[PDB]
Amino acid sequence: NPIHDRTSDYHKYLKVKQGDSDLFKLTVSDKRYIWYNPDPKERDSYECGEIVSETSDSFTFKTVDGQDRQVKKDDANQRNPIKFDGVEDMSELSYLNEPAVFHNLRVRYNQDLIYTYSGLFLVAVNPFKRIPIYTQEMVDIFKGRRRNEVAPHIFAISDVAYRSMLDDRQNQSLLITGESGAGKTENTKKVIQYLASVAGRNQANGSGVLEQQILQANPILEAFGNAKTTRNNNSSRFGKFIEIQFNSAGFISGASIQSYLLEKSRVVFQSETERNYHIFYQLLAGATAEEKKALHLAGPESFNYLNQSGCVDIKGVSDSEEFKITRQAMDIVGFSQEEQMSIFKIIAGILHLGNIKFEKGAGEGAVLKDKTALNAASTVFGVNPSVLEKALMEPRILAGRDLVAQHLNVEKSSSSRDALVKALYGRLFLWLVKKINNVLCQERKAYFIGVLDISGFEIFKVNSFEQLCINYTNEKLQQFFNHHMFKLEQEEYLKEKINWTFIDFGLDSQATIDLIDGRQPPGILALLDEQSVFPNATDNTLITKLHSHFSKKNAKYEEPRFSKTEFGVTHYAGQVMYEIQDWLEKNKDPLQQDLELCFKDSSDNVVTKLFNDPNIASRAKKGANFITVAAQYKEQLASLMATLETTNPHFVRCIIPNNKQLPAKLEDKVVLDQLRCNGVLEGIRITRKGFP
Ligand SMILES: [Mg+2]
Repeated sequence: NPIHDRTSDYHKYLKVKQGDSDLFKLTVSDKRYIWYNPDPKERDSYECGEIVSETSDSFTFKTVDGQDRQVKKDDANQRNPIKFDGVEDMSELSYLNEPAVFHNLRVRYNQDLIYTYSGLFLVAVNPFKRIPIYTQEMVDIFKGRRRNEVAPHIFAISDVAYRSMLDDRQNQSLLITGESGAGKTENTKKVIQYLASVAGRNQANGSGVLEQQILQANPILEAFGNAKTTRNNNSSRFGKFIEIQFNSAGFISGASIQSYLLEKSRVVFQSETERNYHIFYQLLAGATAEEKKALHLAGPESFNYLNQSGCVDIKGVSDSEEFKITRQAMDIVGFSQEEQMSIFKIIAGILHLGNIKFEKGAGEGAVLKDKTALNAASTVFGVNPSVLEKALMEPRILAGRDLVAQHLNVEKSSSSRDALVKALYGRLFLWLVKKINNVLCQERKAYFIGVLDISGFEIFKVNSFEQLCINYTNEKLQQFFNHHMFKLEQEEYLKEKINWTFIDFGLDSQATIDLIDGRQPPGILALLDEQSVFPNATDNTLITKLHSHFSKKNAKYEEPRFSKTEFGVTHYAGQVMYEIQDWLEKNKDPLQQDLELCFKDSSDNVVTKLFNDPNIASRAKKGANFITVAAQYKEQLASLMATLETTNPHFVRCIIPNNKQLPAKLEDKVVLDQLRCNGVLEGIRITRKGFP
């Protein structure tokens, strides 16, 4: 049993190192310690001090320099017996408090133990380096093993959900929380590898045909769905709910991917030092000189969609290599060779579209002096350049019932070009996901385990509509933790009359949630939608309206005095200032119909499907108008949350060590902020003072 063999890799990489004769002596000491703040200003910077004396209501302890300090016993953060240092489940700690909890995660983290239980759920501190704890060898250890029987691991909570699914015959869900960069996607890939292995077929041929395809779907979506942001070199710029499906027997019958809220503005814009989607750099770097020639490609610095941020490389990543990986994954999944080259036709097409330079004509209307990029794009898309040209600068609209040809100025033409690009990319992504799902959908399930991997809470210097939707989602996920851990739990206790005193854990994001998606009174998304369908609305009337409804009326809202285009939302993870520029158009998400009539005619079999498939090209109507991005998203989310509620949820709290993407650098302020807003200690408390 490698578990019991102190020389195994299991003990080496997943267990706390044996202490020595000098640590034993410290461990049996009778002295008592307290966590304190040398600088009261810096409440998260702690030092250890020895308790030197005590009165009935206080402790007197010695600081590190040597000074003596008094504190009330009620405000004292006592240090646990150091035999607790490194303990695998912090519900076992005698003193549950912020420095004690952080300290324990520190001790474990200092020896590359990134997993720690926190009562009913798992905590995972991002190591920002590789640790050899996800081999098939490690997988096999956790099989069938009970949580208390093995060390904290993501494999272990995965196992627990599996058994619970088989024993209770109830669908399960793995909810992995975290801010951007914390580790949600890595752990997500782990849950699936472990479910695929312990539950994959095992005698010939299928066994990990399906299983392997399930596996190969992620690298597909990461190349198209992930990019470098200032907070994570592999940021997930779309959310996903993965259904891993099983039969009554417990074998994998299939899997389903639901995608959410792809950041299509990334394709046309990138803040400084960020990148566009990985796929763009992979192609330009991984294509043969031949395809390079067929797709009229050249270096990233030659494309407008790629040469603005000042970054085209990710340290330690080789795009040309990831290109090979994406391709092999598409082959496994089943992307025909014709389909694959259409896909990069779209990718190269998008790049040429971005190179189009609109100029002012004699009139205020725009002209296209150089048709080079126009013709190149037309060429790879399989569309008529002059139709596309007219569609871009002179689109036709209805004025009443009349048919009026417009002539957009430079600005408008560029925005329209950008709209095309974003529709192409987003429809493509939706198509890739559709195609994957056919492949993994080949049998009615009896049960499933759902893994939720969303875009995590983020803050940039500039926060737009995309970030509101991201942070609102993160706020609902946190509320789902609150609900289940504290609310649903005590509701039983009071229900089953065990006597029982209700406790308020002070965790509730409802006011923030309501401020955003409230219907009556109307919240931010609702006012947005209103303005969005108001013929005379501007970004300026929108913010004014927001201020009018919430400023000095909603406790979670702030009208800043330093700007007239931003508003602050107080989220669980902190206050975020949002810039109102472009929200109306972002919400409306418009595309000129002449553009679509121009692509519906393409000769490419992939492109044609992006503009004729009702499931990709059609838009629901909210009466006289098309549904908005906001109304649509709010609807897709509510459905996900309703589905979650019909599962047994397992929470993994992912935690970022610092804001630098660095290993071996656990910063207390950063970590403690997360522990607080995540509700980790409260989580341990409910578990301890309760009846699970
Ligand atoms: Mg991610």
